[PDB]
Amino acid sequence: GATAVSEWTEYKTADGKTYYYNNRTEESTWEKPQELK
Repeated sequence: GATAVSEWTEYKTADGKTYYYNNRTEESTWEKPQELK
């Protein structure tokens, strides 16, 4: 139940959903982060 962007940032793409980007690893995944679950 993590609130507020911690390490990850999500943007909603014209595909109609949000993708999660981790600012340390520079990784973009559609899977919900552990530190943002």
